[PDB]
This record gives sequence, C-alpha cells and structure tokens, in this order.
Amino acid sequence: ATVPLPAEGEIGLVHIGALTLENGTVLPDVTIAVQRWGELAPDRGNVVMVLHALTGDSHVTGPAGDGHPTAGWWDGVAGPGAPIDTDHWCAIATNVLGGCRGSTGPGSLAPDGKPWGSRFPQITIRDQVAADRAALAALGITEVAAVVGGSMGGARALEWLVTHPDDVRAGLVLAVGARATADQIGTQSTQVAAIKADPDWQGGDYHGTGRAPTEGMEIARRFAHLTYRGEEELDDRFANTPQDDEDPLTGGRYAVQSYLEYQGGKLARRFDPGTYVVLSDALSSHDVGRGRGGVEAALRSCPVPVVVGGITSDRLYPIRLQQELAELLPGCQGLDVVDSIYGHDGFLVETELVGKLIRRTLELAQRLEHHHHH
Amino acid sequence: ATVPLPAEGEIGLVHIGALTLENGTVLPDVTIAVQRWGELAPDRGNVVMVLHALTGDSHVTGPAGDGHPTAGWWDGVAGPGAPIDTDHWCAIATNVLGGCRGSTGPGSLAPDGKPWGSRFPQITIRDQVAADRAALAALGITEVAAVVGGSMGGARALEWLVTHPDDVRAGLVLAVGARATADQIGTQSTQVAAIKADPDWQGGDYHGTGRAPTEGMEIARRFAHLTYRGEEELDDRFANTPQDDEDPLTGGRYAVQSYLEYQGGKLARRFDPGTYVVLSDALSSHDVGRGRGGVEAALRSCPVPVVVGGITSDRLYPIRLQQELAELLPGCQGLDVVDSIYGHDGFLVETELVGKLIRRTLELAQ
Repeated sequence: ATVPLPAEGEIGLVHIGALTLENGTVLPDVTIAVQRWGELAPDRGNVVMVLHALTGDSHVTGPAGDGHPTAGWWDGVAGPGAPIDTDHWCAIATNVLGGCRGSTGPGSLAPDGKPWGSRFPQITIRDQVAADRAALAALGITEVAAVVGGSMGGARALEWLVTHPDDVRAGLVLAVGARATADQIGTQSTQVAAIKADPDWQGGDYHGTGRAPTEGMEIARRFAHLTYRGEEELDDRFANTPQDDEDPLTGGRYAVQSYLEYQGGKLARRFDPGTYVVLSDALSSHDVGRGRGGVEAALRSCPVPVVVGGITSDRLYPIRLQQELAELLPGCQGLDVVDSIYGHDGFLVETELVGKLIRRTLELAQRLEHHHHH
Repeated sequence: ATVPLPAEGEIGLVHIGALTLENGTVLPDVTIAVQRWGELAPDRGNVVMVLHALTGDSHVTGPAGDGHPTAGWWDGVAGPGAPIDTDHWCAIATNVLGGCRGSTGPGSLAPDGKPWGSRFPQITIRDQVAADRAALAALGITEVAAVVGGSMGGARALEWLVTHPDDVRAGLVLAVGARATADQIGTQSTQVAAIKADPDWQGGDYHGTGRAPTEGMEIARRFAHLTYRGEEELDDRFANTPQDDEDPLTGGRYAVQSYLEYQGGKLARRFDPGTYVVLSDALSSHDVGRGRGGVEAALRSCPVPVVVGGITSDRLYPIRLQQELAELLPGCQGLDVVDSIYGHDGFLVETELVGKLIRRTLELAQ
C-alpha cells in the first residue's frame, strides 16, 4: 500500500522499484530519500516540491547535525509564516536520482552486489522528475500544489511543469534556461573531463577501493564556483590581494585562489565524484523541447502559472535565458528580476529576494488549489 | 657590431646574458627569439613591437611552412600596405620570456645542463618587458615607435608604456585590464592547478622524461577557451547539438564538447605545459600599480598617446577594465569599443577592426 512520510525533518527512504529511463535502460530497485516539513492535508492538496541543485540534497532547512554536515541549503525557507509556510504547506524534498545522500546513485549497490559505478545509466532531468513522481506516488501523492527550484532544481521544476501540467498548480523556475546552452555543456563536460582525468577515477569504479578522484572533482568545483560568481563582486571581494602573508611573486597564493581551494576541499568532504559526473551530464541533457517540437512549442503549450526568476549578474544561466522562459510560458506574467551582485549563487544567498518569489508562487498556488477539485 | 636582425620571416636568437628579475632572482644566459618584417630605418626609429598573448609566439604573420606548423597568429597584420605597413615600419615580435618557441623558458637548459623545470623563476609581465627591451638593445634598437598587443600582449604593451614612456611614441592596449582581476586569477590559478594535478607533471621536471602533463593542460585550455568565447555566439554556433551522429543520451559527445576536446589537442601538439604555468602565473602577477602607488597613480603618470580597445562581449577581460584604462590614461582620447560577438578571442578574429586600431596607433606614433 502507500508508505508513510518520515517524521518532520528526518530522512525517509522510499523504495519505488524499477524505473524505465528516457534512453530505454531499466534501473532496478531505486530508492529515493525524502525529507518533509509541515503536515500533509487530508485531501493531499498542499504539497510543495522543493527541488535541489547540483550539490544539494533533501536537507532544505534546519541546522547541521543528525547526519547533516551543514545547515539546510535554503535554511529558513520553510517554517511557520516563512516563504514556505508549513502551517499550510507540506514542503517535500527528495535527494535527486543519481545523488549521493540517500537516493540511488553511482555509489549505490547494483544487483550484482558491487557499486553501480561505470554501470550507472545515463540519466536525464526527465528521469529525475520520473523518480520524484514515483516517490510521491509511493507516499500516496498524485498532485502537487507547487514545484520550486533554482539552477538544476529550476530545470527539474520546469520539466515537472511541462511534463505534468495537469498535476501541478504553479511553479517557481529560478536561474535556469529552457535547455542547456553551449557554454553550460562546455563547462559541465570539461568539469566531467577533469574528474575522469584523475587516475583514481578507475573508469568510474573507484567506489569501495579506498581511492577516489577527489582531486579532479576539486578542480571541477573550482571552475564551477567561478561560473557561480558575479565577476564584479568577486573582484571587489578579493581583487589581486595575496592570501594572508603569502607572497605570490615568489610562489605564494592569492586570496581568491586560497578561497577556491577551500571551496574544492569543502565539496570533497561531503560529495561523491561519480554523482558529480552523473548530475553534470544530466544538466547537459536539459532540453524541455526534446521530443516536443522544440523549446518554443513546448513552452507555449504549457498552461501552468509560473514565476520565472532571473539573476542580473548570473554568468552560468545568463538572464537572457529567463527572459526567454518568461516570454514563452503563457502562465508567466513577466520576468521577476533578482537584482543581485552575487551571480548564479544568488539563488542560494539572496534569501530575502528568493523567499519573496517563493511566497508569490505559493500565494498563487493556494488561490488555484481552492478552485482545483480532485 | 650589434646583433644583426634576422632575414624577413626567419627566427633570430638574441643572447642577452643574465636578467635580474623583479622578485630579485638572477636568471642567467637568457635567449630571446625574434622575427621581423620590413626594413629597419637608417635612424632605427620605425620599430613597431608586436606583443603576443598567452599561447602566441614570434610568428605574427605568414603561412604554415618550415618551423611554423600554422599561419601567423595575427596573419596579414604586417606587410606591404598592411595595418603595420612594412614599406614604412619595421614590425618586430619576440617569443616572450618563459615561452617555448625559441626563448628561455622552463623547457630550456639551466646552467646544470638539465631543463629549468621546477627551478624556472616566477616571472612577471615587467620581466617580459625587460627581456624584450634587452633583446632590442642587443640589436642596436633603444626606442620603439609603438607597442601593440592584445590580451597578455596588452599587459606587456601597457607595462612597456607605463614603465618606459620616454622610449615609445604610441601604443595599442587591447582587451586587458590595468591589473589581474579576482576572476582572471581564479581561472588562471585553477588552470595551473589542473596541470599540476596531472601525475605526469612530476613537480615541473617532466621535461625530457618521455611523459608530460598534456592531459592537464588540455583541461586547462578547454576552460580557458570558454573564457575567450562570447556566450551568445557559442550557443548560436553549437547550442546543445550532438557531435555528428553521436548520441549524448547514451554517452556520446555534444558538438561544443567535441570542439573543446579538439582545441585542447591542438594546443597539446604545439605548446609546453610548463610554459603555460609560468605565463599563467605572470598574468596573475599583472598589476601596473605595483610599487607605483596603485593603478590610478601609475596610469595617470603615463603621458604616451594610447589607443585602448575593448570587446563588448569579452568575458575574461570585461569592457569595464578597458573603460578604466581609457578614463585614466591621459594620452587616450576615449575607449575604442570593438562591438563584436566573438568574446575575448575577438582580439584574434576581428582582423579588420584590430587593423583599424593599429593604423590609428601608428598615426599617433608619427
């Protein structure tokens, strides 16, 4: 029968069984990790699906501890009277398919008892939607009030809206495009190449060997982190200043260099290289128009009310992409600009501005749910 | 007598002896590779110094031939009636100090008979200007009519102008800033880290071992190439299209990915990883304000007539940097805006527009 939600804030492991993927590969025995905040309404009409980005997980909000290395990636967003007001909403977040924080990914054990590793299938954003839909269906949830996400989570949100418009009332699509761009695929494929160059990659079958391509993932993450920054803010913050008392003229580090090294290290302590590869390839696959007559036709026939957010200084998902989403989606009233110096990472750091987009999306979803009968 | 200029199109190797570098290290027995086009005037007053960028060399112009597997990196810029009209001007280009195409760099032999490798000193843009000036002096040339360069070549030109305003009549500073930015240092230092991560780096001492960190340099060059592109143009050219008949949904390549792999490979066939490291660190060192009371003081101090060019779509040296240079250099009449979709690589691709800015610069030199 249907499986119960985990206790508030705790990890629930939802076993959804075999999943047929977009490329025709069957992935057996999938598990999706779930966290939720807020009660499920008796009519199951109050679900807000919170969709994490590349290195995110199900830990949207709350402090570090009890298996979580840091505070939630959107800490503060869900709570009483918060942008996701848990007095009304049931905020659910999964660990994405391919992930390394409780869901089936390359580190997970294949039927042969060895990690998937190099055997892990190519997945798409659509596969990530399909796995989350199945996890919800196993929890007895067939309709969602809203999908919300930034970055890779915006790609997930947008595919969810386009693929299942009859089963979502509204969405927030923040800091993403309709499809991966040449520059996104370029950086993503080159980050992947930096991981695969690392001799400890062992063809993707390093899991359980005691060696891992952390060094190559640290290089990938340093390049990705630059794509996430606002150029002007980064120069205002570090300029060409040396790190502490080091002397770059005789081989010491610059402050921005030391910072990037620290970012690489932080990721290597919490995140799996193989997951980085799989999710980076799923981002390169992003294309809402595939099999749907292209991006313009796919977005123009999607009727879902949508808040489209774009960040002025974003270098990875530049604001022209969100202007295109806002023009093509008929349920978008106009682009909501996030006026920020913090680049793409504004989707995480501009808590007040992002929280206002979320609250607008959910006020809209509540009005539509009052008129939606199921 | 002076060291003779090489015959038009041939490489001359100019031995300048020891160089005291900015960090105090003395680099012994330096050789600078030189090429020139056009006659040196009887008064030695008609030299136009052409300053190459990160992966350039002395081969400014001319076809692929013996000793040059590809066309000049600024092919057509110098020649009869060309933007550097060699009927009137003597175009000279070095291989930069730290380079791998004839000049002393990491691959060159140290006094101890082994490649410099990990013993190669950290050099600055100012050290590159000092090496070029010493090579010109050995050839009997103590002043130049103009310095021209884009990118790292722009940093070399700017330091030349600010350091030696009495010894240059005009300059072109194209697609660079007054100092390295946090983003430039971030990508430069991470590109270097990709090379050093490669187990064939061998601490910098791979030269002559039969192994080289080409894989790490190919990674570094793929990321650098993206910094050189205009985002919109790159998406217009490749979008998310697959490479030929490959299927990215089952592990195939995208067209942009295949193109980047190709760019990496091309550099691996012609360029030394150790040179990449040394010159990337020289770029991170770039700061015309150092020891001069900061960038604004240093630029305001320089009275030389200067054409400052910036590319509207440049993602690596964004145009705010060239607006700063244009505002502060008193010899600059305004920012020359190169309205181009081709990003930073515009400094190489926009030959007609770059040629126009070179003609303006040589008008100021007269």
